[PDB]
Amino acid sequence: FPQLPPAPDDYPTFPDTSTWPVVFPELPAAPYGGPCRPPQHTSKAAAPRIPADRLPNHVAIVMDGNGRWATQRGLARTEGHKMGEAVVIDIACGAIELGIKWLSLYAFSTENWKRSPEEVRFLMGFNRDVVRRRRDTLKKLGVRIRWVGSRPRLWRSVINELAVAEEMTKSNDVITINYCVNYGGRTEITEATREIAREVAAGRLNPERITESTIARHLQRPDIPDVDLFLRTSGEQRSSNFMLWQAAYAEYIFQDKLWPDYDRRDLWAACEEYASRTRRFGSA
Amino acid sequence: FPQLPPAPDDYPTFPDTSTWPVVFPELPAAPYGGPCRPPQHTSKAAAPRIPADRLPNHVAIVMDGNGRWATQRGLARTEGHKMGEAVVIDIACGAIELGIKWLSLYAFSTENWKRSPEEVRFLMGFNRDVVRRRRDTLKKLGVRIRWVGSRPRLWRSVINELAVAEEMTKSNDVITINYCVNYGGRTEITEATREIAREVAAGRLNPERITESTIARHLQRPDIPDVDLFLRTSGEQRSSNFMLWQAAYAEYIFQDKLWPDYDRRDLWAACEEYASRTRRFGSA
Repeated sequence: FPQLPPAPDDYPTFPDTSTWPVVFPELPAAPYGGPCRPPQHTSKAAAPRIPADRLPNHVAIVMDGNGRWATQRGLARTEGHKMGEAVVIDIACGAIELGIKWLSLYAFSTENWKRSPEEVRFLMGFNRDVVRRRRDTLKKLGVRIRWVGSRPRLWRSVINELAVAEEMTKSNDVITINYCVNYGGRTEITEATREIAREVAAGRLNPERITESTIARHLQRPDIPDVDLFLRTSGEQRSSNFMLWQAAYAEYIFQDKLWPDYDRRDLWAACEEYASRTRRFGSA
Repeated sequence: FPQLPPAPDDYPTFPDTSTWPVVFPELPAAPYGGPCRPPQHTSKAAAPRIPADRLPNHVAIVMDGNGRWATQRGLARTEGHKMGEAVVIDIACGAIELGIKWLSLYAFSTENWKRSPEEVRFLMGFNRDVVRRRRDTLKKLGVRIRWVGSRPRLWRSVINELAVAEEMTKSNDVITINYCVNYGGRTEITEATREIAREVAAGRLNPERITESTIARHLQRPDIPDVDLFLRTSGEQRSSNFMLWQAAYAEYIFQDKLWPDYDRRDLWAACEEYASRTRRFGSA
Protein backbone atom coordinates (compact mmCIF):
# COMPACT_ATOMS: atom_id res chain seq x y z
CA PHE A 1 0.00 0.00 0.00
CA PRO A 2 1.23 3.49 -0.97
CA GLN A 3 0.17 5.44 2.12
CA LEU A 4 2.96 6.83 4.29
CA PRO A 5 2.87 5.21 7.74
CA PRO A 6 1.13 7.11 10.60
CA ALA A 7 3.39 9.99 11.63
CA PRO A 8 5.34 9.49 14.84
CA ASP A 9 3.17 10.76 17.70
CA ASP A 10 5.57 13.70 18.13
CA TYR A 11 5.58 14.96 14.52
CA PRO A 12 4.39 18.56 13.97
CA THR A 13 0.67 19.11 13.23
CA PHE A 14 -1.36 21.25 10.83
CA PRO A 15 -3.11 23.62 10.80
CA ASP A 16 -2.87 25.82 13.90
CA THR A 17 -5.56 28.30 12.90
CA SER A 18 -5.07 30.56 15.91
CA THR A 19 -2.50 32.59 13.99
CA TRP A 20 -2.91 33.82 10.42
CA PRO A 21 -1.48 33.11 8.02
CA VAL A 22 -1.38 29.76 9.80
CA VAL A 23 2.24 28.95 10.58
CA PHE A 24 3.50 25.87 8.76
CA PRO A 25 5.45 23.82 11.35
CA GLU A 26 9.23 23.54 11.25
CA LEU A 27 9.57 19.84 10.41
CA PRO A 28 12.27 17.45 11.68
CA ALA A 29 15.44 17.16 9.56
CA ALA A 30 16.22 14.27 7.21
CA PRO A 31 19.12 11.76 7.41
CA TYR A 32 18.85 12.34 4.47
CA GLY A 33 16.69 11.90 2.57
CA GLY A 34 14.85 14.16 0.16
CA PRO A 35 11.14 15.03 0.41
CA CYS A 36 9.97 15.80 3.95
CA ARG A 37 6.99 14.06 5.50
CA PRO A 38 3.96 16.35 5.70
CA PRO A 39 2.92 17.38 9.21
CA GLN A 40 0.09 15.27 10.60
CA HIS A 41 -3.39 16.70 11.10
CA THR A 42 -3.97 18.38 14.46
CA SER A 43 -6.15 15.37 15.30
CA LYS A 44 -3.31 13.02 14.37
CA ALA A 45 -5.65 10.96 12.21
CA ALA A 46 -3.79 8.60 9.90
CA ALA A 47 -4.40 7.86 6.23
CA PRO A 48 -6.63 4.89 5.36
CA ARG A 49 -4.98 1.79 3.91
CA ILE A 50 -6.08 1.70 0.27
CA PRO A 51 -4.36 -0.27 -2.49
CA ALA A 52 -2.68 1.94 -5.09
CA ASP A 53 -5.01 0.29 -7.60
CA ARG A 54 -8.23 1.25 -5.81
CA LEU A 55 -7.19 4.90 -5.44
CA PRO A 56 -8.14 7.86 -7.62
CA ASN A 57 -5.11 8.74 -9.74
CA HIS A 58 -6.47 12.27 -10.04
CA VAL A 59 -8.67 14.16 -7.58
CA ALA A 60 -10.17 17.41 -8.84
CA ILE A 61 -11.53 19.62 -6.06
CA VAL A 62 -13.96 22.53 -6.35
CA MET A 63 -13.37 24.59 -3.21
CA ASP A 64 -16.67 26.17 -2.25
CA GLY A 65 -18.29 28.18 0.53
CA ASN A 66 -15.64 30.60 1.81
CA GLY A 67 -17.73 33.67 1.06
CA ARG A 68 -20.67 31.97 2.75
CA TRP A 69 -18.57 30.72 5.68
CA ALA A 70 -17.72 34.30 6.59
CA THR A 71 -21.27 35.58 6.07
CA GLN A 72 -22.92 33.33 8.68
CA ARG A 73 -20.59 34.99 11.18
CA GLY A 74 -21.12 38.67 10.40
CA LEU A 75 -17.89 38.89 8.41
CA ALA A 76 -16.79 40.04 4.96
CA ARG A 77 -17.01 37.42 2.21
CA THR A 78 -13.26 37.56 1.66
CA GLU A 79 -12.22 36.56 5.18
CA GLY A 80 -13.57 33.06 4.64
CA HIS A 81 -11.12 32.64 1.77
CA LYS A 82 -8.39 33.27 4.35
CA MET A 83 -9.49 30.24 6.36
CA GLY A 84 -9.25 28.46 3.01
CA GLU A 85 -5.50 28.71 2.47
CA ALA A 86 -4.96 26.51 5.52
CA VAL A 87 -7.45 23.92 4.34
CA VAL A 88 -5.75 23.81 0.93
CA ILE A 89 -2.34 22.97 2.38
CA ASP A 90 -4.02 20.57 4.80
CA ILE A 91 -5.69 18.59 2.01
CA ALA A 92 -2.36 18.69 0.17
CA CYS A 93 -0.61 17.11 3.15
CA GLY A 94 -3.50 14.64 3.19
CA ALA A 95 -3.12 13.55 -0.42
CA ILE A 96 0.62 13.03 -0.02
CA GLU A 97 -0.05 10.86 3.04
CA LEU A 98 -2.85 9.08 1.16
CA GLY A 99 -0.80 8.23 -1.93
CA ILE A 100 -2.52 10.47 -4.48
CA LYS A 101 -0.64 11.43 -7.65
CA TRP A 102 -2.64 14.30 -9.18
CA LEU A 103 -4.64 17.04 -7.44
CA SER A 104 -6.48 19.86 -9.21
CA LEU A 105 -7.63 22.93 -7.26
CA TYR A 106 -10.17 25.44 -8.61
CA ALA A 107 -8.80 28.67 -7.14
CA PHE A 108 -10.50 30.99 -9.63
CA SER A 109 -12.46 30.59 -12.88
CA THR A 110 -12.94 32.67 -16.03
CA GLU A 111 -16.37 33.37 -14.56
CA ASN A 112 -15.43 34.87 -11.17
CA TRP A 113 -15.02 38.27 -12.84
CA LYS A 114 -18.80 38.70 -12.53
CA ARG A 115 -18.31 39.28 -8.81
CA SER A 116 -17.32 42.64 -7.31
CA PRO A 117 -14.01 44.38 -8.11
CA GLU A 118 -13.40 44.37 -4.37
CA GLU A 119 -13.51 40.57 -4.18
CA VAL A 120 -11.80 39.97 -7.52
CA ARG A 121 -9.02 42.31 -6.41
CA PHE A 122 -8.65 40.43 -3.13
CA LEU A 123 -8.56 36.97 -4.71
CA MET A 124 -6.01 37.98 -7.35
CA GLY A 125 -3.61 39.37 -4.76
CA PHE A 126 -4.29 36.59 -2.26
CA ASN A 127 -3.45 33.87 -4.80
CA ARG A 128 -0.29 35.78 -5.68
CA ASP A 129 0.84 35.90 -2.05
CA VAL A 130 -0.31 32.41 -1.08
CA VAL A 131 1.81 31.02 -3.94
CA ARG A 132 4.96 32.90 -2.86
CA ARG A 133 4.35 31.96 0.77
CA ARG A 134 3.91 28.26 0.04
CA ARG A 135 6.35 27.68 -2.83
CA ASP A 136 9.14 26.47 -0.56
CA THR A 137 6.89 24.46 1.74
CA LEU A 138 5.25 22.68 -1.20
CA LYS A 139 8.59 22.21 -2.96
CA LYS A 140 10.21 20.42 -0.02
CA LEU A 141 7.25 18.06 0.47
CA GLY A 142 7.46 16.45 -2.97
CA VAL A 143 4.92 18.62 -4.76
CA ARG A 144 5.12 19.63 -8.42
CA ILE A 145 2.97 22.70 -8.86
CA ARG A 146 2.27 25.04 -11.76
CA TRP A 147 -0.37 27.41 -13.15
CA VAL A 148 -3.29 25.97 -15.10
CA GLY A 149 -5.61 28.57 -16.59
CA SER A 150 -6.27 31.26 -19.18
CA ARG A 151 -4.27 34.47 -19.62
CA PRO A 152 -6.81 37.17 -20.61
CA ARG A 153 -7.36 39.67 -17.77
CA LEU A 154 -5.36 37.67 -15.19
CA TRP A 155 -3.05 39.69 -12.96
CA ARG A 156 0.43 39.16 -14.40
CA SER A 157 1.80 38.84 -10.87
CA VAL A 158 -0.09 35.57 -10.46
CA ILE A 159 1.40 34.09 -13.63
CA ASN A 160 4.89 35.05 -12.45
CA GLU A 161 4.97 33.69 -8.89
CA LEU A 162 3.71 30.35 -10.21
CA ALA A 163 6.33 30.12 -12.97
CA VAL A 164 8.81 30.74 -10.17
CA ALA A 165 6.98 27.93 -8.40
CA GLU A 166 7.09 25.79 -11.54
CA GLU A 167 10.85 26.24 -11.95
CA MET A 168 11.61 25.10 -8.41
CA THR A 169 9.37 22.04 -8.59
CA LYS A 170 9.67 20.80 -12.19
CA SER A 171 11.52 17.72 -10.87
CA ASN A 172 9.52 16.82 -7.74
CA ASP A 173 7.20 13.82 -8.07
CA VAL A 174 5.61 12.83 -4.75
CA ILE A 175 2.49 14.53 -6.09
CA THR A 176 1.45 17.08 -8.73
CA ILE A 177 -0.86 20.04 -8.13
CA ASN A 178 -2.62 21.97 -10.89
CA TYR A 179 -3.33 25.36 -9.34
CA CYS A 180 -6.19 26.58 -11.49
CA VAL A 181 -6.45 30.36 -11.79
CA ASN A 182 -8.63 32.11 -14.36
CA TYR A 183 -9.45 28.56 -15.45
CA GLY A 184 -12.40 27.97 -17.75
CA GLY A 185 -13.16 24.62 -19.36
CA ARG A 186 -14.50 25.85 -22.69
CA THR A 187 -11.80 28.53 -22.76
CA GLU A 188 -9.06 25.92 -22.43
CA ILE A 189 -10.57 23.84 -25.23
CA THR A 190 -10.82 27.05 -27.24
CA GLU A 191 -7.14 27.78 -26.57
CA ALA A 192 -6.15 24.40 -28.08
CA THR A 193 -8.35 24.56 -31.17
CA ARG A 194 -6.11 27.42 -32.35
CA GLU A 195 -3.02 25.71 -31.02
CA ILE A 196 -4.34 23.41 -33.73
CA ALA A 197 -5.59 25.88 -36.35
CA ARG A 198 -2.15 27.48 -36.06
CA GLU A 199 -0.32 24.26 -36.93
CA VAL A 200 -2.77 23.64 -39.77
CA ALA A 201 -1.85 27.12 -41.01
CA ALA A 202 1.78 26.02 -40.84
CA GLY A 203 0.62 22.97 -42.80
CA ARG A 204 2.18 21.03 -39.93
CA LEU A 205 -1.01 19.04 -39.33
CA ASN A 206 -3.65 17.28 -41.43
CA PRO A 207 -7.23 18.41 -40.69
CA GLU A 208 -8.53 14.89 -41.42
CA ARG A 209 -6.20 13.11 -39.00
CA ILE A 210 -7.50 15.08 -36.01
CA THR A 211 -8.38 12.94 -32.98
CA GLU A 212 -9.51 13.46 -29.38
CA SER A 213 -5.86 12.84 -28.61
CA THR A 214 -4.84 15.59 -31.00
CA ILE A 215 -6.97 17.99 -28.93
CA ALA A 216 -5.75 16.48 -25.67
CA ARG A 217 -2.18 17.08 -26.83
CA HIS A 218 -2.81 20.78 -27.41
CA LEU A 219 -4.38 21.70 -24.09
CA GLN A 220 -2.34 24.06 -21.93
CA ARG A 221 -1.11 21.26 -19.67
CA PRO A 222 -1.13 18.10 -21.81
CA ASP A 223 0.07 15.57 -19.21
CA ILE A 224 -2.96 16.11 -16.95
CA PRO A 225 -4.72 12.73 -16.97
CA ASP A 226 -8.47 12.20 -16.76
CA VAL A 227 -10.16 13.18 -13.50
CA ASP A 228 -11.14 10.12 -11.50
CA LEU A 229 -12.99 11.80 -8.62
CA PHE A 230 -14.75 15.17 -8.55
CA LEU A 231 -15.06 16.62 -5.05
CA ARG A 232 -17.35 19.67 -4.91
CA THR A 233 -17.87 21.36 -1.58
CA SER A 234 -20.65 23.03 0.41
CA GLY A 235 -23.67 21.21 -1.00
CA GLU A 236 -23.51 22.58 -4.54
CA GLN A 237 -23.94 20.02 -7.31
CA ARG A 238 -22.24 21.21 -10.50
CA SER A 239 -18.87 21.03 -12.25
CA SER A 240 -18.93 24.76 -13.04
CA ASN A 241 -16.61 24.67 -16.04
CA PHE A 242 -13.95 22.74 -14.11
CA MET A 243 -11.79 20.24 -16.00
CA LEU A 244 -14.41 19.96 -18.74
CA TRP A 245 -12.40 17.76 -21.10
CA GLN A 246 -10.44 16.00 -18.37
CA ALA A 247 -13.35 15.18 -16.05
CA ALA A 248 -15.75 13.73 -18.65
CA TYR A 249 -16.03 10.23 -17.18
CA ALA A 250 -15.53 11.49 -13.62
CA GLU A 251 -17.38 10.15 -10.59
CA TYR A 252 -18.98 12.95 -8.59
CA ILE A 253 -19.12 13.33 -4.81
CA PHE A 254 -20.75 16.39 -3.23
CA GLN A 255 -19.87 17.21 0.38
CA ASP A 256 -22.20 19.66 2.15
CA LYS A 257 -19.41 21.09 4.30
CA LEU A 258 -18.18 24.65 3.66
CA TRP A 259 -14.56 24.65 2.51
CA PRO A 260 -13.13 26.44 5.57
CA ASP A 261 -14.76 23.82 7.82
CA TYR A 262 -12.97 21.22 5.74
CA ASP A 263 -9.90 19.11 6.56
CA ARG A 264 -7.81 16.22 5.21
CA ARG A 265 -9.85 13.53 6.99
CA ASP A 266 -12.69 14.69 4.73
CA LEU A 267 -10.56 14.10 1.65
CA TRP A 268 -9.85 10.60 2.98
CA ALA A 269 -13.55 9.97 3.57
CA ALA A 270 -14.40 10.63 -0.08
CA CYS A 271 -11.41 8.77 -1.52
CA GLU A 272 -12.37 5.71 0.54
CA GLU A 273 -15.92 6.03 -0.81
CA TYR A 274 -14.43 5.92 -4.33
CA ALA A 275 -12.02 3.01 -3.80
CA SER A 276 -14.30 0.77 -1.71
CA ARG A 277 -16.95 0.82 -4.44
CA THR A 278 -17.42 -1.89 -7.07
CA ARG A 279 -16.10 -0.55 -10.35
CA ARG A 280 -19.03 -1.00 -12.75
CA PHE A 281 -18.75 -2.03 -16.40
CA GLY A 282 -16.58 0.16 -18.60
CA SER A 283 -15.67 1.96 -15.39
CA ALA A 284 -11.98 2.60 -14.69
CA PHE B 1 -47.29 28.60 -15.93
CA PRO B 2 -46.51 27.30 -18.52
CA GLN B 3 -47.76 23.82 -17.57
CA LEU B 4 -50.92 22.34 -19.04
CA PRO B 5 -54.00 22.36 -16.78
CA PRO B 6 -54.94 18.88 -15.52
CA ALA B 7 -56.27 16.34 -18.01
CA PRO B 8 -59.97 15.49 -17.52
CA ASP B 9 -61.08 12.44 -15.51
CA ASP B 10 -61.44 10.05 -18.45
CA TYR B 11 -58.44 11.15 -20.51
CA PRO B 12 -56.24 8.52 -22.19
CA THR B 13 -53.68 7.06 -19.76
CA PHE B 14 -50.08 6.10 -20.51
CA PRO B 15 -48.60 3.60 -20.33
CA ASP B 16 -50.88 0.57 -20.44
CA THR B 17 -48.32 -2.09 -19.52
CA SER B 18 -50.55 -5.04 -20.36
CA THR B 19 -48.67 -5.70 -23.61
CA TRP B 20 -45.38 -5.41 -25.48
CA PRO B 21 -44.82 -3.36 -27.41
CA VAL B 22 -47.05 -1.27 -25.12
CA VAL B 23 -49.83 0.42 -27.11
CA PHE B 24 -50.33 4.19 -27.42
CA PRO B 25 -53.80 5.60 -26.57
CA GLU B 26 -56.20 6.75 -29.27
CA LEU B 27 -56.01 10.46 -28.49
CA PRO B 28 -59.06 12.81 -28.54
CA ALA B 29 -59.61 15.07 -31.55
CA ALA B 30 -59.16 18.74 -30.62
CA PRO B 31 -60.41 20.64 -33.71
CA TYR B 32 -59.52 23.33 -34.32
CA GLY B 33 -56.78 22.92 -31.75
CA GLY B 34 -53.20 22.50 -32.91
CA PRO B 35 -51.07 19.63 -31.58
CA CYS B 36 -52.68 16.83 -29.56
CA ARG B 37 -52.35 17.13 -25.78
CA PRO B 38 -50.02 14.64 -24.08
CA PRO B 39 -51.86 11.71 -22.43
CA GLN B 40 -51.99 11.80 -18.62
CA HIS B 41 -50.23 9.14 -16.55
CA THR B 42 -51.86 5.89 -15.42
CA SER B 43 -52.20 7.38 -11.93
CA LYS B 44 -53.79 10.47 -13.47
CA ALA B 45 -51.45 12.40 -11.18
CA ALA B 46 -50.86 16.15 -11.12
CA ALA B 47 -48.00 18.13 -12.65
CA PRO B 48 -46.06 20.57 -10.46
CA ARG B 49 -47.13 24.17 -11.09
CA ILE B 50 -43.54 25.44 -10.85
CA PRO B 51 -42.83 29.08 -11.74
CA ALA B 52 -41.54 29.71 -15.27
CA ASP B 53 -38.50 31.25 -13.58
CA ARG B 54 -37.49 28.00 -11.87
CA LEU B 55 -38.12 25.77 -14.88
CA PRO B 56 -35.31 23.85 -16.61
CA ASN B 57 -35.85 25.03 -20.19
CA HIS B 58 -33.35 22.34 -21.18
CA VAL B 59 -33.34 18.98 -19.40
CA ALA B 60 -30.87 16.26 -20.40
CA ILE B 61 -31.13 12.67 -19.17
CA VAL B 62 -28.74 9.70 -19.01
CA MET B 63 -31.23 6.83 -18.87
CA ASP B 64 -29.27 4.43 -16.71
CA GLY B 65 -29.85 1.02 -15.13
CA ASN B 66 -31.82 -0.58 -17.96
CA GLY B 67 -30.06 -3.95 -17.80
CA ARG B 68 -29.68 -4.20 -14.03
CA TRP B 69 -33.45 -4.33 -13.73
CA ALA B 70 -33.46 -7.39 -16.00
CA THR B 71 -30.49 -9.05 -14.29
CA GLN B 72 -32.40 -8.89 -10.99
CA ARG B 73 -35.25 -11.07 -12.27
CA GLY B 74 -33.19 -13.68 -14.09
CA LEU B 75 -33.69 -12.02 -17.46
CA ALA B 76 -31.25 -11.19 -20.26
CA ARG B 77 -30.33 -7.53 -20.76
CA THR B 78 -32.38 -7.15 -23.96
CA GLU B 79 -35.67 -7.29 -22.03
CA GLY B 80 -34.66 -4.38 -19.80
CA HIS B 81 -34.15 -1.94 -22.65
CA LYS B 82 -37.49 -3.02 -24.08
CA MET B 83 -39.46 -1.86 -21.04
CA GLY B 84 -37.54 1.42 -20.99
CA GLU B 85 -38.94 2.41 -24.36
CA ALA B 86 -42.41 3.23 -23.08
CA VAL B 87 -40.58 5.05 -20.31
CA VAL B 88 -39.11 7.54 -22.79
CA ILE B 89 -42.41 8.40 -24.50
CA ASP B 90 -44.02 8.68 -21.06
CA ILE B 91 -41.17 10.97 -19.97
CA ALA B 92 -41.63 13.02 -23.14
CA CYS B 93 -45.31 13.51 -22.27
CA GLY B 94 -44.53 14.84 -18.80
CA ALA B 95 -41.95 17.31 -20.09
CA ILE B 96 -44.72 18.86 -22.16
CA GLU B 97 -47.19 18.78 -19.29
CA LEU B 98 -44.51 20.58 -17.29
CA GLY B 99 -43.69 23.04 -20.07
CA ILE B 100 -40.14 21.89 -20.80
CA LYS B 101 -39.06 22.48 -24.41
CA TRP B 102 -35.58 20.95 -24.77
CA LEU B 103 -35.06 17.32 -23.75
CA SER B 104 -31.77 15.49 -24.37
CA LEU B 105 -31.48 11.70 -24.14
CA TYR B 106 -28.47 9.37 -23.93
CA ALA B 107 -29.97 6.58 -26.05
CA PHE B 108 -26.62 5.18 -27.19
CA SER B 109 -23.01 6.15 -26.57
CA THR B 110 -19.62 5.83 -28.25
CA GLU B 111 -18.72 4.03 -25.04
CA ASN B 112 -21.53 1.54 -25.81
CA TRP B 113 -19.41 -0.29 -28.41
CA LYS B 114 -17.50 -2.15 -25.68
CA ARG B 115 -20.63 -4.11 -24.78
CA SER B 116 -21.20 -7.66 -26.01
CA PRO B 117 -21.55 -7.87 -29.81
CA GLU B 118 -24.90 -9.52 -29.04
CA GLU B 119 -26.23 -6.72 -26.84
CA VAL B 120 -24.88 -4.02 -29.17
CA ARG B 121 -26.12 -5.63 -32.40
CA PHE B 122 -29.48 -5.45 -30.64
CA LEU B 123 -29.32 -1.88 -29.35
CA MET B 124 -28.88 -0.70 -32.93
CA GLY B 125 -31.97 -2.49 -34.23
CA PHE B 126 -34.23 -1.51 -31.34
CA ASN B 127 -33.66 2.24 -31.70
CA ARG B 128 -34.33 2.11 -35.45
CA ASP B 129 -37.58 0.30 -34.70
CA VAL B 130 -38.63 2.79 -32.03
CA VAL B 131 -38.23 5.79 -34.30
CA ARG B 132 -40.14 3.98 -37.06
CA ARG B 133 -42.96 3.13 -34.63
CA ARG B 134 -43.16 6.06 -32.21
CA ARG B 135 -42.31 8.96 -34.52
CA ASP B 136 -45.93 9.42 -35.60
CA THR B 137 -46.99 9.65 -31.97
CA LEU B 138 -44.41 12.38 -31.47
CA LYS B 139 -45.39 14.08 -34.73
CA LYS B 140 -48.81 14.72 -33.20
CA LEU B 141 -47.53 15.73 -29.75
CA GLY B 142 -45.62 18.66 -31.23
CA VAL B 143 -42.28 16.95 -30.66
CA ARG B 144 -39.36 18.08 -32.80
CA ILE B 145 -37.08 15.03 -32.77
CA ARG B 146 -33.67 14.88 -34.45
CA TRP B 147 -30.40 12.92 -34.38
CA VAL B 148 -27.31 14.01 -32.45
CA GLY B 149 -24.22 11.83 -32.83
CA SER B 150 -21.08 10.79 -34.65
CA ARG B 151 -21.61 8.84 -37.89
CA PRO B 152 -18.74 6.26 -37.96
CA ARG B 153 -19.99 2.79 -36.88
CA LEU B 154 -23.53 4.10 -36.41
CA TRP B 155 -25.85 1.92 -38.48
CA ARG B 156 -26.87 3.94 -41.53
CA SER B 157 -30.38 2.65 -40.88
CA VAL B 158 -30.69 4.37 -37.49
CA ILE B 159 -29.48 7.73 -38.79
CA ASN B 160 -31.97 7.65 -41.65
CA GLU B 161 -35.01 6.88 -39.51
CA LEU B 162 -34.17 10.09 -37.62
CA ALA B 163 -33.38 11.98 -40.82
CA VAL B 164 -36.95 11.11 -41.77
CA ALA B 165 -38.58 11.84 -38.41
CA GLU B 166 -36.58 15.07 -38.27
CA GLU B 167 -37.81 16.18 -41.69
CA MET B 168 -41.40 15.44 -40.62
CA THR B 169 -41.32 17.38 -37.34
CA LYS B 170 -39.04 20.25 -38.37
CA SER B 171 -41.82 22.84 -38.12
CA ASN B 172 -43.10 21.43 -34.81
CA ASP B 173 -42.16 23.19 -31.56
CA VAL B 174 -43.95 22.16 -28.35
CA ILE B 175 -40.68 20.48 -27.36
CA THR B 176 -37.39 19.37 -28.92
CA ILE B 177 -35.99 15.94 -28.13
CA ASN B 178 -32.37 15.58 -29.20
CA TYR B 179 -32.10 11.79 -29.58
CA CYS B 180 -28.44 11.01 -28.96
CA VAL B 181 -27.13 7.85 -30.63
CA ASN B 182 -23.40 7.21 -30.85
CA TYR B 183 -22.94 10.38 -28.84
CA GLY B 184 -19.60 11.43 -27.43
CA GLY B 185 -19.25 14.69 -25.54
CA ARG B 186 -15.63 14.97 -26.64
CA THR B 187 -16.39 13.30 -29.98
CA GLU B 188 -18.63 16.24 -30.87
CA ILE B 189 -16.04 18.82 -29.85
CA THR B 190 -13.40 16.93 -31.83
CA GLU B 191 -15.72 17.11 -34.83
CA ALA B 192 -16.58 20.79 -34.43
CA THR B 193 -12.82 21.27 -34.46
CA ARG B 194 -12.23 19.22 -37.60
CA GLU B 195 -14.49 21.76 -39.29
CA ILE B 196 -12.57 24.73 -37.90
CA ALA B 197 -9.35 23.12 -39.13
CA ARG B 198 -10.67 22.70 -42.66
CA GLU B 199 -11.90 26.28 -42.94
CA VAL B 200 -8.57 27.45 -41.50
CA ALA B 201 -6.70 25.37 -44.07
CA ALA B 202 -8.94 26.51 -46.92
CA GLY B 203 -8.00 30.09 -46.12
CA ARG B 204 -11.44 31.16 -44.92
CA LEU B 205 -10.81 31.44 -41.18
CA ASN B 206 -7.90 33.05 -39.37
CA PRO B 207 -6.69 31.08 -36.30
CA GLU B 208 -6.58 34.19 -34.08
CA ARG B 209 -10.33 34.86 -34.47
CA ILE B 210 -11.51 31.46 -33.22
CA THR B 211 -13.56 31.90 -30.05
CA GLU B 212 -15.95 29.80 -27.98
CA SER B 213 -18.75 31.15 -30.16
CA THR B 214 -17.00 29.60 -33.16
CA ILE B 215 -16.87 26.09 -31.65
CA ALA B 216 -20.46 26.54 -30.52
CA ARG B 217 -21.28 27.23 -34.16
CA HIS B 218 -19.44 24.30 -35.71
CA LEU B 219 -21.21 21.69 -33.57
CA GLN B 220 -23.49 19.16 -35.28
CA ARG B 221 -26.54 21.00 -33.95
CA PRO B 222 -25.25 24.41 -32.83
CA ASP B 223 -28.76 25.58 -31.85
CA ILE B 224 -28.88 23.40 -28.72
CA PRO B 225 -29.15 25.67 -25.66
CA ASP B 226 -26.95 25.09 -22.61
CA VAL B 227 -28.22 22.26 -20.40
CA ASP B 228 -30.18 23.36 -17.33
CA LEU B 229 -30.99 20.09 -15.56
CA PHE B 230 -28.78 17.01 -15.80
CA LEU B 231 -30.58 13.85 -14.72
CA ARG B 232 -29.12 10.37 -14.36
CA THR B 233 -30.68 7.33 -12.71
CA SER B 234 -29.41 3.96 -11.44
CA GLY B 235 -27.27 5.54 -8.73
CA GLU B 236 -24.49 6.77 -11.01
CA GLN B 237 -23.01 10.20 -10.35
CA ARG B 238 -21.33 10.72 -13.72
CA SER B 239 -21.82 12.90 -16.76
CA SER B 240 -20.11 10.01 -18.53
CA ASN B 241 -19.46 12.33 -21.45
CA PHE B 242 -23.02 13.53 -22.06
CA MET B 243 -23.60 16.98 -23.53
CA LEU B 244 -20.06 17.63 -22.32
CA TRP B 245 -19.81 21.16 -23.71
CA GLN B 246 -23.46 22.07 -23.17
CA ALA B 247 -23.61 20.94 -19.53
CA ALA B 248 -20.62 22.96 -18.30
CA TYR B 249 -22.76 24.82 -15.75
CA ALA B 250 -25.67 22.39 -15.44
CA GLU B 251 -27.31 21.21 -12.22
CA TYR B 252 -26.64 17.51 -11.66
CA ILE B 253 -29.56 15.70 -10.03
CA PHE B 254 -29.01 12.00 -9.31
CA GLN B 255 -31.42 9.23 -8.30
CA ASP B 256 -31.31 5.48 -7.59
CA LYS B 257 -34.47 4.36 -9.40
CA LEU B 258 -33.62 2.31 -12.48
CA TRP B 259 -34.95 3.52 -15.83
CA PRO B 260 -37.63 0.86 -16.41
CA ASP B 261 -39.33 1.86 -13.14
CA TYR B 262 -38.94 5.57 -13.88
CA ASP B 263 -42.11 7.48 -14.78
CA ARG B 264 -43.07 11.12 -15.31
CA ARG B 265 -43.91 11.89 -11.67
CA ASP B 266 -40.25 11.18 -10.85
CA LEU B 267 -39.18 13.64 -13.53
CA TRP B 268 -41.38 16.16 -11.75
CA ALA B 269 -39.60 15.36 -8.50
CA ALA B 270 -36.28 16.26 -10.10
CA CYS B 271 -37.44 19.64 -11.42
CA GLU B 272 -38.75 20.68 -8.00
CA GLU B 273 -35.26 20.03 -6.60
CA TYR B 274 -33.70 22.09 -9.39
CA ALA B 275 -36.36 24.66 -8.51
CA SER B 276 -35.20 25.11 -4.92
CA ARG B 277 -31.54 25.59 -5.90
CA THR B 278 -29.60 28.80 -6.44
CA ARG B 279 -27.58 28.94 -9.66
CA ARG B 280 -24.87 31.59 -9.76
CA PHE B 281 -22.45 31.15 -12.72
CA GLY B 282 -19.38 32.60 -11.00
CA SER B 283 -21.50 35.20 -9.25
CA ALA B 284 -20.94 35.73 -5.53
